[PDB]
Amino acid sequence: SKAIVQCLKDAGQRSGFSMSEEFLKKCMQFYYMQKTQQALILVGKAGCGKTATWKTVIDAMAIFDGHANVVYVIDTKVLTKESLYGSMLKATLEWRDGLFTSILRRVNDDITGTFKNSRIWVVFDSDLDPEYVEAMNSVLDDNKILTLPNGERLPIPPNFRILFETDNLDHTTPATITRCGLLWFSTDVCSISSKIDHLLNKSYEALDNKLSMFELDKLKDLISDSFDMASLTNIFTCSNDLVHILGVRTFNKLETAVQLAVHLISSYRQWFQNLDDKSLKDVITLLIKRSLLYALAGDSTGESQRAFIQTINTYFGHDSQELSDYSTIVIANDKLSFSSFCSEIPSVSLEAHEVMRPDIVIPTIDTIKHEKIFYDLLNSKRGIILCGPPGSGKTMIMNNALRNSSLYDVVGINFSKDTTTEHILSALHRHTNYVTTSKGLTLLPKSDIKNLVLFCDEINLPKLDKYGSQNVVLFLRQLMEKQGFWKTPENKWVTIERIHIVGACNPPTDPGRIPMSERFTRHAAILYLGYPSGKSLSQIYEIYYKAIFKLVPEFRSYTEPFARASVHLYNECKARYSTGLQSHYLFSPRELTRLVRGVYTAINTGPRQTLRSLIRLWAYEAWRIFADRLVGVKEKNSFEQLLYETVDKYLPNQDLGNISSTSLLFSGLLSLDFKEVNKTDLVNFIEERFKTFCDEELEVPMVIHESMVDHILRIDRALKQVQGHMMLIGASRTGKTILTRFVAWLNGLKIVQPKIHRHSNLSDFDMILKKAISDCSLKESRTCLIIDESNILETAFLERMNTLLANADIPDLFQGEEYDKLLNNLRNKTRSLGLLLDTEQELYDWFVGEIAKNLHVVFTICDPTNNKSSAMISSPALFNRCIINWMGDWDTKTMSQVANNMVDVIPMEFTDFIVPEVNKELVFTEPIQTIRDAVVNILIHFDRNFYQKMKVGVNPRSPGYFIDGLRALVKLVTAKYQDLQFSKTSQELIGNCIISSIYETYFGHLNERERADMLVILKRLLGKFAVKYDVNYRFIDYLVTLDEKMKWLECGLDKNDYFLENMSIVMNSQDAVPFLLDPSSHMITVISNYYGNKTVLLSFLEEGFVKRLENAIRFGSVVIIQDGEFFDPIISRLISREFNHAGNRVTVEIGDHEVDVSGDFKLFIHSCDPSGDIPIFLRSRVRLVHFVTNKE
Ligand SMILES: Nc1ncnc2c1ncn2[C@@H]1O[C@H](COP(=O)(O)OP(=O)(O)OP(=O)(O)O)[C@@H](O)[C@H]1O
Ligand SMILES: N#Cc1c(C2(c3ccc(Cl)cc3)CC2)nn2c(O)c(Oc3cccc(Br)c3)cnc12
Ligand SMILES: N#Cc1c(C2(c3ccc(Cl)cc3)CC2)nn2c(O)c(Oc3cccc(Br)c3)cnc12
Ligand SMILES: [Mg+2]
Repeated sequence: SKAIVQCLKDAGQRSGFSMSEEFLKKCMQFYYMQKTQQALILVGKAGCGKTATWKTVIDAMAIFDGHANVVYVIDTKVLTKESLYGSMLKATLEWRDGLFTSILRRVNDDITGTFKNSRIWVVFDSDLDPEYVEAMNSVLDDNKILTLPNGERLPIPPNFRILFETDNLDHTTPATITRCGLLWFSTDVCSISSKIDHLLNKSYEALDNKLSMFELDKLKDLISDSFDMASLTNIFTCSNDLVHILGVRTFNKLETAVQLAVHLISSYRQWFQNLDDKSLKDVITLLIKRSLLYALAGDSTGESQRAFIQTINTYFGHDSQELSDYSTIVIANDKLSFSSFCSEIPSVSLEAHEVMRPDIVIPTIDTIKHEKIFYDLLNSKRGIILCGPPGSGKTMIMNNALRNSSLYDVVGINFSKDTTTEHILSALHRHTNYVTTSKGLTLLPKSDIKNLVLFCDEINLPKLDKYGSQNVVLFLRQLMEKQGFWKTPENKWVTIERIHIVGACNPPTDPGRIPMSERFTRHAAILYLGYPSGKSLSQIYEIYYKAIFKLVPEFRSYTEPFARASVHLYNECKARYSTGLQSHYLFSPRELTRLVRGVYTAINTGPRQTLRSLIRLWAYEAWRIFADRLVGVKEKNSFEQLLYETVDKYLPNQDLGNISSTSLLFSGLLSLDFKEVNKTDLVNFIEERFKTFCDEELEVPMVIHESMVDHILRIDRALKQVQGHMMLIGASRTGKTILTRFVAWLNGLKIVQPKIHRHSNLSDFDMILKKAISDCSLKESRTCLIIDESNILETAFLERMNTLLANADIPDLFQGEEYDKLLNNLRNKTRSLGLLLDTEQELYDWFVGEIAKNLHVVFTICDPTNNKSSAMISSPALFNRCIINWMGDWDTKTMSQVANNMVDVIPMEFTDFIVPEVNKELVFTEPIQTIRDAVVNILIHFDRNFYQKMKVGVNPRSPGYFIDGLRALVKLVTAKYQDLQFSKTSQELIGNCIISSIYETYFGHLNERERADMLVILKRLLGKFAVKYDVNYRFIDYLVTLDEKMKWLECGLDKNDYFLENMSIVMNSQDAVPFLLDPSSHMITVISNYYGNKTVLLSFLEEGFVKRLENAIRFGSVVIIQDGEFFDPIISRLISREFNHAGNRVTVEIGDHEVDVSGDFKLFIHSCDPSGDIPIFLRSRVRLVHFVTNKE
C-alpha cells in the first residue's frame, strides 16, 4: 500500500494538487476498485474533482507499474449512435466503422506499437442514457464482446477499461449499475484555499518562464500572501446570500478570479520595476479587488455589486486602497503615474446620416466599463456568457469593443430551436482552415494570423432530447474544456487553435428558455447587462434628436422634449401592454432606435416642415412603431389617449387635430416627397392604379375601403426601408396576399411565391432560396419574397428562414465547391461593375450587403394560435426583424362600406313600405336611408349571429361567407327581375332572394335543426326591418324546377329533402368548388350519372394526378377528386379563382404549367370522413356541403 500512497503523493505534487484526506481517500478507492472491474462509473457535482482523481491515479500507476497509458476521451452524447458505433450505407454494404469500434480495431489488429504493454482508458465523459449503453450492453457482460449489426464480434482484451464520468444517474438502469463499479463523489475533494493555490501555480507555469527571476520571485510572493488571507474566505461566505443569475456555486468561480487577477497584474510588468513597495501594494490590491468583484458579483444586477464593493472594502484592511465601481487605472504622463479616474467620456459629434449607421454607439459610463471588462476577460482567454434581457445591449457592446480592435475578428451564429453542430461547423467553414500535423492530428486554425471570436447568440434555446441533453451545449463545453472535437466521418481528433467562445443569453426564467448544464456554465465568465436606467436613455436619444435636427436647425431646442416624450411613451407602453394580454407585446429600446431612424428618413425625404408638421410626423412614426402590433379597440383607444397625454406633457402646441391612425395618412406615392397627403386624392389614385393593375395582371374584383388604403400605406412604409421584413397577421379572405403583390407592383419589385406541395422537401426549398438569393445579388433584381405559414411544412424551413433574417445569407447553401464557384461568380460580377475586390471577405461583405438591401420577406399568417404560427411569432430571428402588422378582421364600418358598394350597382325598384319602418326600431346600426342600408344591416346582423351560433370563440371568422353571399345576391335578384319582366309579389322578391342567397352561402354544412334555428333568427331580422317576404316560402320550391327535381332522382339521388337542398346548393354554385363530405359513398355515382361518361375521377394519392389533371382541364372535362382530407397546394389557382388574363386566352399556373382553361371545366372535391381536417385556405374558399346522415 505504502508504495502506492507514495506514488500518489508524487503524482499530486507534480500536478500541483493538494493531497486532502478526501482526495487521498477517493484516489485509493478508485485504485482498488479498478483492479477487479472494467466498467467504472464516477458520479458527482460539476467540479467535484473526478477528472483530477482518475488522471492522478493513472499517473501513479504509470510510475509504479512502468506500463504506458493511452487515453481516449469521448464526449459521447455530442455524437449520434451511427457516428459512434457503425452503420450500413444506402445500398453499398461497406461498413463505416464508427469511432469506438475503429479505436477497438486499432487496439487489436495493429500488432505494431505497445498496446499490449499499455493500459487503454476510454472515457465516456457525458450524461448517459439507456439507448447508448444498451447498444454496448454485451461489453459490460462477462462476454466482454462488442457485438455489431454487421454480424461480427470484437473481443475486448483485459487492457481495455471504460470510465463513465458523469453527473447524474436519473436515466440509468440497475442492469448497468449492477455490472459497474459506482463511485459517488459525495463532496468537493479540496478546500477553496488549496484550489486557489493550485490555480496560482498553474498560471505561474505560463507567466514565470517569460519573466526574469528577480521580478518573478518578488511578484509571486507579493501576490500569494495577500490573495491567501482569511478575510477573502469571509467574503465568500458573504457571497452565498447574494442574488446570482444562473446560480453557479462559489467553488466554481475561482478560475475566473485567479486568471483575471494574474492576467491584469502581468500586464503591468514593464512599469512595476521602479515603484516603492507602498504604491506597488496599492496597485496589486486594487487589481485583485476588481477581479474578485467581477468574478463573484458580475452575475448580479448592479445594486448588488455596488453593495458588495462595501463588503470588499470592509473585509480587506482599511489601509489598502479603496475600491470604487467607477475606478479605472490610466497610465498618466510618464510610466508609473497611474490615475484612478472616472467619467473620461468623449463627446460624439454625430452627423445626421450617421443615425442609421448600425455600428454606432453612444459613449456612456456603463458601456465604457462593460467594454473594458469584456476585453479584459477575452484577453485572459476565458469563455464569457453575456446574459441579459432582450435589448440590453448584449451584442452592441461586443461589436463596439471588437470593431476598434484589429486582432479579434467575429463570427456570428444565431441559434434557434433546433440548431445543429453541422450548422456551427458550416458557419466556421468560411473563416477557418484545417491543417494536418502528426503532432496535433488535424489542427483547425483560423484562416489568418488574427484571433477569432464565435458569438453564439440565443445559446439557451436548442431543444433538448427527452433525457434533457441539448447536444450543442455539450459540444460547446467540449470546445472549451478540451480545445477540440472528434471528426466522426474521418474519426480523427481536431485541436482548435486561437478560437474563442462568447455566449449571449436571455434569462432562464423567460418563456421557452432551457436551464443549461452547470458543467458547461462553470467554464464561462458570466456577466449580467440591464436596461440603461431610463435617464441615460434620455441622454442617448437627446443626442440622436440633436443630430437629426441639424437638418431643421431652428427647431434644435426641442430635442430635449422630443427625447423625453420618446422615453415616456416607451415606458408607459412597456408597463400597460404586458405579455399577459398577448405573448407578442414585447418592447425593447430597439423600438426607439427604429423610431429615430424612421423620423430621420421621413424628414430627410420630406419638404419644409413646421412644428405642427413635426408633431404630426412624430405621431405617425409612433403609431407605426408601437401600435400596429396591438389588437383590441380598447387598446388602440388607450394608445390614442396615451399619445394625447404625452404630447400635452411635453409638446404643448396649438394646432394639433385628431391623431387617429386613419386621420394622418403620410404618403410618398402621389407626391415626389413624403408628406401627409389627402385621403380623397389617395382614394382616386389607388382606384385608377389598382384598376390598371387588375387589367394588366388578373381579374380579381376588389372594392377600395379605408382599411385597405391604410394597410397599403403601412406595407409601402415597410418595403421602402433598407432591410424591411414584414409580417401580416390576420384572417383569411382579407386581401393580404393580393395587397402585398399590389404594393410590390407599385414599387417595381419582383414577386416570388414558393411552389411547394405534398412532397416538396428541404432540398427543394433550398433550390428556391438559392435561386432567389442569386437573383438578388447577381441580377440585383430586388425581389419581394412572399411566404405563407402553409409553406413551412417542416421546421427545417423555419430554421433556414431564421438564419436568413438573422443574417443575410445561408452558409449551408454555399459550402465547399459551391463556395469556390460563388467566389468566381462574384469576381466576374464585381469586375463587370468596375469595382474590384480581391480577398474573399471583401466580396462576401459586398454580397451580404446587396442581399441586405435587395431582399424583402413578407410572412402572412392566417391563425396565430396554430402551433406553426406560434413558432413563427415566437422565433427570435423573425420577431426581432419583422415589422408586425395586425390586420386581424373586418369591422362593422368596413363591412358596411363594402356591402354598400356592391349593393349600389344592382337596380332596386321602388317599394312604398320601405320608408315608414325607419321610424320604429332605431337599433343604430347604419345611417337611416333606404333598402340599400336595410339589406346591408340584415347581412351584417346575420353574419354576426351565425358566428355566435357556430361556437367560433375568438378571431377565426373571415368575411368569406359575407362576400360570397353578397355576390350571389346580385345574380339572384337581377335574374328574378328578368323573370318578372306581381303588385303583391315584386316586393317580397328582396326577402326571398336574401333567404336564397343565405342558404347557398351558409347552410351547406348545417344540420336540419341548425338550419331551422338560422331560418328563425334570420326571419325575425327581416320582420325587424321593412323586408317583407313570402310567409309560405320554401327554398326547394323557390329554387328548383320540377325537371331538375326529377332529373336528380333519375340520377339516383335519395328522396330525402335534406339531400335535395344539398344537391340544389352544389349544382347552383357558379365559380365556387363544392366539397362533398359524404362518408356514405353514393355522391361519386350520382354526379357521374348526371354528367355521364365525361366524368373523370382523380385522387390526391394517384401520383400521376397533376399531369392528368392538366390534361383534363385541356379537355374541359368534369373532374371529381377523391380523398379530401389531403390537399395538394399546387391546385390552389383552380380553387381560389384567379387566372392571368390574356387577349386570346385566359391562363392559369398549375405549377409551372401555364395552362389555358377550356372554359367548360368543373371541379368537385369529395371526402370520406369528417374527422379529416380541411386546410383553412380551402375551408374559406370552397363550398363545404355535408350529406352525412343525421339522426335529427
Ligand atoms: N487536490 C486538489 N488540489 C488542488 N486543486 C484541485 C484538487 N482537486 C481538484 N482541484 C481543482 O478542481 C478543479 C475541478 O475538478 P475537475 O477538473 O476534476 O472537474 P470535474 O469534477 O471533473 O467536473 P466536471 O463534471 O465539470 O468534469 C480542477 O481543475 C482543479 O483545479
Ligand atoms: N441601435 C441600437 C441599440 C440600442 C440603443 C442603444 C442603447 C445604448 C447605447 Cl450606448 C447606444 C444605443 C438605441 C437604444 N440598444 N440596443 C440593444 O440593446 C441590442 O441588444 C441586443 C442584441 C442582440 C440580441 C438582443 Br435580444 C438584444 C441591440 N441593438 C441596440
Ligand atoms: N377576390 C378576392 C379576395 C378576397 C375576398 C375579398 C376581400 C376584399 C375585397 Cl375588396 C374583395 C374581395 C373575397 C373575400 N380575399 N382575398 C385574400 O385574402 C387574398 O390574399 C390571401 C390569400 C390567401 C390567404 C390569405 Br390570409 C390572404 C387574395 N385575394 C382575396
Ligand atoms: Mg471533469
